Amino acid sequence: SGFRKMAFPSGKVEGCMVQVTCGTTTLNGLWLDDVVYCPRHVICTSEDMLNPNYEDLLIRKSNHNFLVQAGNVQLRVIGHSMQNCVLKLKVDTANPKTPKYKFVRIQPGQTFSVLACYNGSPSGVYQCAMRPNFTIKGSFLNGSCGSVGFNIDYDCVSFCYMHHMELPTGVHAGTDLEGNFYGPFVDRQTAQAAGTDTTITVNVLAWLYAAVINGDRWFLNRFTTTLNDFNLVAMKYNYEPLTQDHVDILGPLSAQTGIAVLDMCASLKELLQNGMNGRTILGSALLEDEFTPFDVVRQCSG
Amino acid sequence: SGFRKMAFPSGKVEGCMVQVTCGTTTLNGLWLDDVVYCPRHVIPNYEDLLIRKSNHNFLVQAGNVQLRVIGHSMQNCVLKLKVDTANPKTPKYKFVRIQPGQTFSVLACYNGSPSGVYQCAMRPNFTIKGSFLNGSCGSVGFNIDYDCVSFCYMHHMELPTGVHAGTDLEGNFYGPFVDRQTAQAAGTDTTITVNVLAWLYAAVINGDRWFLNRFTTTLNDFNLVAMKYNYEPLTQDHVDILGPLSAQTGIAVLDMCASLKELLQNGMNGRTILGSALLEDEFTPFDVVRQCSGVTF
Ligand SMILES: O=C1N(c2cncc3ccccc23)CCC[C@]12CCOc1ccc(Cl)cc12
Ligand SMILES: O=C1N(c2cncc3ccccc23)CCC[C@]12CCOc1ccc(Cl)cc12
Ligand SMILES: [Cl-]
Ligand SMILES: [Cl-]
Repeated sequence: SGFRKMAFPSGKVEGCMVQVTCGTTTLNGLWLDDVVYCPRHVICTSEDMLNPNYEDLLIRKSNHNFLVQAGNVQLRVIGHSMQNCVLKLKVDTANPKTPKYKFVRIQPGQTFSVLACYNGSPSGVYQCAMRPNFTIKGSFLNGSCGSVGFNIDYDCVSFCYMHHMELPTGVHAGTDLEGNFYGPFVDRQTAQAAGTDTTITVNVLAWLYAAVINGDRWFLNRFTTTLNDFNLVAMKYNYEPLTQDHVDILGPLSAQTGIAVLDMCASLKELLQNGMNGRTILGSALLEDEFTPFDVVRQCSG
Repeated sequence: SGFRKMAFPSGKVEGCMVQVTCGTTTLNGLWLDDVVYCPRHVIPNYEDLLIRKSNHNFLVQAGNVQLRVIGHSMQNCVLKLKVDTANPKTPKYKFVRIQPGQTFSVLACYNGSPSGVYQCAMRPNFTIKGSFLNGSCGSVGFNIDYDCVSFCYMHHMELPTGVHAGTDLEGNFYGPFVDRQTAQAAGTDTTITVNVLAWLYAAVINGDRWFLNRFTTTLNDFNLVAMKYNYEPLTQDHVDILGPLSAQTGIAVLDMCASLKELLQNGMNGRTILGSALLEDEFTPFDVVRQCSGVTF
């Protein structure tokens, strides 16, 4: 019993964190096999952050300009290439702590763990979700660039995010491990703004199922709804549309609790109209949207 | 920017998690040097039950390798299984007993394998509001200081309200609990006041100031109000501990106490603090400073 925001154990990722210094800029790198991955903005100077030409800046660099430190050992950079917004620094040593890994690009609503690092050293681990506006509400200070987002599947680390930027609203933007940004963001200091954020509906429903599995039933009602009527109500509360894929994904939780998806949707509609009335669901006075249907099943059943 | 419930990096502890099987019971053990620590309920008169066991009854598995048990002893509610091999991954560690209101990270394990890490606090009623299923016994709570892991908790049981109870690494239970199936209940819980104040400072540091007011209060008047809302008494030690946060934000502790008094008597009124409609009490003043300054391990 109990429902907590749970991160994946970070050990497999801690053994990959290195410090990358280029000139005055110091950030974190991900050392996998003989390659160190890091944000390409590590090459940027003061005069070139508004409109940097990364291809131009990188051609002027040599391998010895990149200082890579793994613990108290300096790694030797023997090559460098750029792949979208990520810099790939070929090094002379393969990381002995390299785990079984994959590079995966995630979709909004998906959750992951973040190992926040500064100077190549892990300082904390927390759970995040890719917001529908492609930002993440992280906990990042200056020096955390290159910190990674991941999930673990048996013994395989799926790297899904690398931190690059903080927007003016205090939210965060970054890329997958192939350097492709999530969202319409660019690694430039030009005026950028996070779009209006919306609640991840399928995740709120999964969390209501988690509450039912944990004994909470106060929010349940005798009503059902059509998928279209639910979406018409949901859109007015800035909730993401619920698709047939979402309904299908919620199937196992619906079978386990005996509450049809559209039946739980009618509970959510009521909660949106009424609020909680001094009550909590799983120790929260707000509807939690950073637990996916897959997280709920994993935490509740195994 | 940003404030998250953050756990310590779990790597140093992952390298210590092993599976302990005794008869039909399978749970987790902590392998430090040549000793595996686990809840004694893996084997009630525990001296009588243990005397009937031999070293070969305890099957200890570290990954896909079986360790050989060469001795066994009991220390309070923890079983210490002496093994032939010292854990090469043994980090710099201490066994520390924590106080209510202190926070720590839990590495939830099943079958000796880590499945998740989460941050939690030792409630004033000595329970933890964890997330544990059957098979998680022996999962540990810890803090990291520099390169030293301070082991502070080992999971033993779930109370009927879904909250959890356990021991320090010396086998002494937190709270008035016993490791036996009998009538046990978590006592009435209270809010960790110093932690709520630290979290209000974290909100100020992050730009959230709506709850601030011009008022101040005496420590005694604040304590009279706090007692009425099932909040722990705030001591001069707590006020002193909140000193650096008070200096950083320019808001005196008793000034922040007057904000908390108004939040208690009036509510949030549709507003939130750090994305929460409730007053969060599982961040200590040290956690807030650590997160709002980026201390690494
Ligand atoms: O966001 C950025 N940084 C930060 C990243 N994460 C958390 C931060 C918390 C406080 C201060 C800065 C933070 C550090 C690197 C540079 C920068 C500065 C702003 O201009 C840009 C524009 C684009 C890009 Cl890709 C990066 C940046
Ligand atoms: O609590 C217990 N278990 C559990 C521990 N943590 C999370 C659990 C989630 C669901 C089910 C059981 C859980 C494991 C088995 C032993 C047990 C069962 C109840 O009787 C007692 C009495 C005392 C002690 Cl020390 C342990 C137990
Ligand atoms: Cl995805
Ligand atoms: Cl302090």
